[PDB]
Amino acid sequence: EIESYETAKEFYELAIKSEPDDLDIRVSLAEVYYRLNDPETFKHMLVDVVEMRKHQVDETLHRAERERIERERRITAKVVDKYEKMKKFEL
Repeated sequence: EIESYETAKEFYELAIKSEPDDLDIRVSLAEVYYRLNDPETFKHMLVDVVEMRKHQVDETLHRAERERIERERRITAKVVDKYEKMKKFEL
């Protein structure tokens, strides 16, 4: 979230080194590799994520407004922020 993508990669890899079982961690390194512009390791991670996701789906088959408003409000703040960034990018 801070865009300190090197430090993001460092702790996501430490998370895999400690618990390699969660695909949200795997997907997160894939997104960080995409942001770091590393398409070869990104493609390998995507293939592993997709095959293990197929395995999770197969295994699982064989085996609020008060909060929602703040999600929406955050999105509206992000829209306004990026629109004023666009107003600067136009110049």
